[PDB]
Amino acid sequence: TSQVRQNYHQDSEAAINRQINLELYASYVYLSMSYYFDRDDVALKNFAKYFLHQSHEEHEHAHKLMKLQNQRGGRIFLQDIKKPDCDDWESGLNAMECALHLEKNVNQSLLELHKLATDKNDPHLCDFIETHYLNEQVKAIKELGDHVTNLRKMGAPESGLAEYLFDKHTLG
Amino acid sequence: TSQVRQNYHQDSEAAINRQINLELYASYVYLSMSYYFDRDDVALKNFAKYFLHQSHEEHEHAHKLMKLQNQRGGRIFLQDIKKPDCDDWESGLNAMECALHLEKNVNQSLLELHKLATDKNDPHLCDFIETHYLNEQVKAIKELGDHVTNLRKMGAPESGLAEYLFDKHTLG
Amino acid sequence: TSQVRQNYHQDSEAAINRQINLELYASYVYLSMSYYFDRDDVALKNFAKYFLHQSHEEHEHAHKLMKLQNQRGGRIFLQDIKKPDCDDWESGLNAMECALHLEKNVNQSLLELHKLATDKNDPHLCDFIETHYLNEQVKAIKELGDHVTNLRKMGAPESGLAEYLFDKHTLG
Amino acid sequence: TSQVRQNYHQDSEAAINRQINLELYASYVYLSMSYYFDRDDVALKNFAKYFLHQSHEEHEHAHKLMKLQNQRGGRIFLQDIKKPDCDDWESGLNAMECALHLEKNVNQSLLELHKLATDKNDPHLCDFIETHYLNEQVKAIKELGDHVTNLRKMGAPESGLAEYLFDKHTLG
Amino acid sequence: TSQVRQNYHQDSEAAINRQINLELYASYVYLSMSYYFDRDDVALKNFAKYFLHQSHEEHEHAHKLMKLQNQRGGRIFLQDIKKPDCDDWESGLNAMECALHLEKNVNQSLLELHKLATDKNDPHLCDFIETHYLNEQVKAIKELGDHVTNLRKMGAPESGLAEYLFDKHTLG
Amino acid sequence: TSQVRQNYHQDSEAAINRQINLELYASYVYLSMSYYFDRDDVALKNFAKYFLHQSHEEHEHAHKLMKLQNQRGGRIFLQDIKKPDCDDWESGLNAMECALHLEKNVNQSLLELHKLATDKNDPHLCDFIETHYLNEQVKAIKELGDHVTNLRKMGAPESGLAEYLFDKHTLG
Ligand SMILES: [Fe+3]
Ligand SMILES: [Fe+3]
Ligand SMILES: [Fe+3]
Ligand SMILES: [Fe+3]
Ligand SMILES: [Fe+3]
Ligand SMILES: [Fe+3]
Ligand SMILES: [Fe+3]
Ligand SMILES: [Fe+3]
Ligand SMILES: [Fe+3]
Ligand SMILES: [Fe+3]
Ligand SMILES: [Fe+3]
Ligand SMILES: [Fe+3]
Repeated sequence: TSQVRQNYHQDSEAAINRQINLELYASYVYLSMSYYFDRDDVALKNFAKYFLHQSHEEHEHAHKLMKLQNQRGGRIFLQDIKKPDCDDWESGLNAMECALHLEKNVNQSLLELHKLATDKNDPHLCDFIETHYLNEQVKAIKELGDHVTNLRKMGAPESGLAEYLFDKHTLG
Repeated sequence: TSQVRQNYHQDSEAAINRQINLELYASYVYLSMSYYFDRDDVALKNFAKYFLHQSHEEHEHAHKLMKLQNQRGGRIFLQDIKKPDCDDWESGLNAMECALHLEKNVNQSLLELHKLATDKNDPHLCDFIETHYLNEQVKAIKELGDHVTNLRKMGAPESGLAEYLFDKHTLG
Repeated sequence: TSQVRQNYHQDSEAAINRQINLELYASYVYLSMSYYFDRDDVALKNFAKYFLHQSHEEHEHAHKLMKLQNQRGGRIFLQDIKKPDCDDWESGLNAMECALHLEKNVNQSLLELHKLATDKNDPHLCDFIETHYLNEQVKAIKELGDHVTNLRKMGAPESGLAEYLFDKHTLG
Repeated sequence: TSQVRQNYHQDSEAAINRQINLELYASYVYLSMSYYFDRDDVALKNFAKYFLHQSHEEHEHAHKLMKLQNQRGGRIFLQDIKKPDCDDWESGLNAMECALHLEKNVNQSLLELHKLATDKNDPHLCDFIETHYLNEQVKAIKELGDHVTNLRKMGAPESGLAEYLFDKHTLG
Repeated sequence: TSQVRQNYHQDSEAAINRQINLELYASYVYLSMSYYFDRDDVALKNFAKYFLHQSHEEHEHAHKLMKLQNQRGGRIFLQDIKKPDCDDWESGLNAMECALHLEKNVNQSLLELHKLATDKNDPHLCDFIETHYLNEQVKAIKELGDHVTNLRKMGAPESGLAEYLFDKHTLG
Repeated sequence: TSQVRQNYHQDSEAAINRQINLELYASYVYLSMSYYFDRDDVALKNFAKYFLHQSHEEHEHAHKLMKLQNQRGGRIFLQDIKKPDCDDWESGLNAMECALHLEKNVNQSLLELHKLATDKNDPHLCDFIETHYLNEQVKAIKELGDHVTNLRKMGAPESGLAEYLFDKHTLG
């Protein structure tokens, strides 16, 4: 056992590894979206920039989880990062909706992780989750919901002008 | 009687208290509007910012009236601040129209207050109203009328693109 | 249901609305106190400044709660803001004691809110309360207790010199 | 009872006093270590500096706990600060291992304190512990584990060159 | 077909997609190494920093390849990013040797890509590879060879002092 | 024997260890006083600040004595730091009188130490005491005497206004 390990349950360690994989997968999905909007037949540059920034943030989250795993004496076990569900995201609105769904899935995973940590009486893990992930997820979900609402009201995806103007004014 | 009270009629004091309550109520209505536009299913951030600023200004007006009440030797009697008429303001255009109606109501109350002060031969109160409230109300009414006209001409509330672009370009 | 709503119980939403009303009421009470000390027959300017700052802070707390309600997909339902219990607060010491009682009531409401959020397994709400409200309430209660102790030891409210010197040296 | 006391159990107060004594004892142990490495027959100046800084930090932790005790209306009851277990710490590696053991003991005490606060439904105390002590303890334990690992791999304590170079390069 | 596609063979597009996957896999391997050296029982911080920087650079290479794919009218097809071959890299020297092997594999893949582009008479692709990847790979291979040589000469991996001093002086 | 030891008698070493314990005890007493005045039912913040500064200075004195012990080749032997005589110091005036008594006790111990060093013909120890401790003690005793005189003349401890004004004007 690790010399620094204290009040760190094996189930918590396994759940942390699963969360690391999930964050990496989310980063990969965002990368796919970003370079979808970089295509010459899509050409929505600020959508691409937004999703690239999201990918970078997801990577940062994964990094922080790995650092936590090392801090508590757990051992990182990396797994395959599955490819995203789609290659063609079909519109800015569809990409935003998919991102909202992904963020809610990540939030649900984090909530299950917090429940596990509470059941295992690991207050440090609970505080780590609350401080670094829960509010970030809530803010991200709210922002994506706002984006989806605005895109729908402007007339997307049928109205290409709507997505162009949202690209310029909101994401620009 | 207050040692500083001079040429301050009881009717003027009561009307000032009523005006204080009205200004607080207007601030509360603007707060309700602002956080209506902060909703994820509305998501018009500059509308929310505009109405929050209006709420802040109404609060300042109430504060100034209370300071006047103390200056003249009157006694402040606070009353319940009634909740706004609506929880859902249904659109940017509807909110702007409601704000215009509210500002005209406040202006009418201020005009009645000025008439009372003139009838009571209280030139300090008349000058206070004219200097601090009447022109501010006229400017606010003109601005809200301009906003309503522009929103109607752009196609609001049916055209969501109209409200989005007004949010960005005029209120932004 | 709101597209952003996740792990947000209806009971939590209702309790948040009640807390919003309570914070607004506390701001209104502090406003009443502040302008009581602005009276010509009281004339304790730093007491007025202190209570005005407290009113502003309570308003900020209410605003933050409304923002949280929107973030989680809940719906804000505003209610009447009841007028404060007293128009005449009768002394600096009495006002400080009333403020201490009010802050302890708000703290108890926040503790009940935290208990509800814990029972509903809403870690984001629990963390929000702990991060933004609990320590602020503890600090405010401690500060008001210190003020009350100092005023009592100096001889307030019978000794007007005590309240004058406390106004100058502590609140100044 | 204290006028500011609210939702503060007597058991929590007693546990806080015990934790204050433990933090003071840890500071005293670190002081002993630091001045052990200041000896002419040991002469590892950066080891002494490191342990002096640790003693200072432990003192800060004790101070923060006493401030918390006063904030919540509890009463501080100081006890004797027992002398450290050893006068001669025998090596840099042995001192680091003893510091790791001490930090893990302090962490276990803090975890028991958090469990008690959770059982007593004192969310402010739980948040205080999580925000100010748990992550600091985890980081300290990880750092001491890293130091112990590096010292062991370099050949300490038999290799004096190892401790000299660790003194210069890591602690310097 | 893409409106911007010109002199871009399908085989080149497929090879570019394979290279993108390879660069992502290399970044993932470097990430695994970096957090291996962050472990409390390894504790070689500059090794971790070095491999984290390498992971970041590999990610940048992948990004540049995806940008090229979009520029030429090709379509990005992402695949699973396989997990690294090892979880425990067993030493700084072993990690450096594995990194050298990985970089030589990437270089061989790039050379095959250049051969394919030359066979397909795609001078833009050839120039892209030469300008952005070939010299970077040569420099990386030379640097890793230097690191391996120095670690072997210092006595690694048996001599822990060797790896500590290399961590401090070369990677620091 | 230590390689640096020269003209350092064992009795001097023992007396230095006793003085180290006494300085630590004085720091602990001052800490107790400081946090007594931080209580919500005492609330004399500048008294608390003054006694905290005194505790810090006593700690510095202890540190300097330990450094001297190491410089001369003596060996530091730490003992238990006894808890202060009182938990409740009952007033600012009583705390000041107790501090005066404590400082005079420390001064008497230092004078006995100087007498011992003179009897042992250790001029370095005598000069150390004279340069670093004797004048500091005289100044501290004079300052505490001035504080006690002023508090008594102002009407403390019966007059709470006296202690409040002394807190503000002298200790502020
Ligand atoms: Fe990325
Ligand atoms: Fe994430
Ligand atoms: Fe407002
Ligand atoms: Fe107004
Ligand atoms: Fe206010
Ligand atoms: Fe509040
Ligand atoms: Fe210290
Ligand atoms: Fe500590
Ligand atoms: Fe990376
Ligand atoms: Fe590469
Ligand atoms: Fe101290
Ligand atoms: Fe001293």
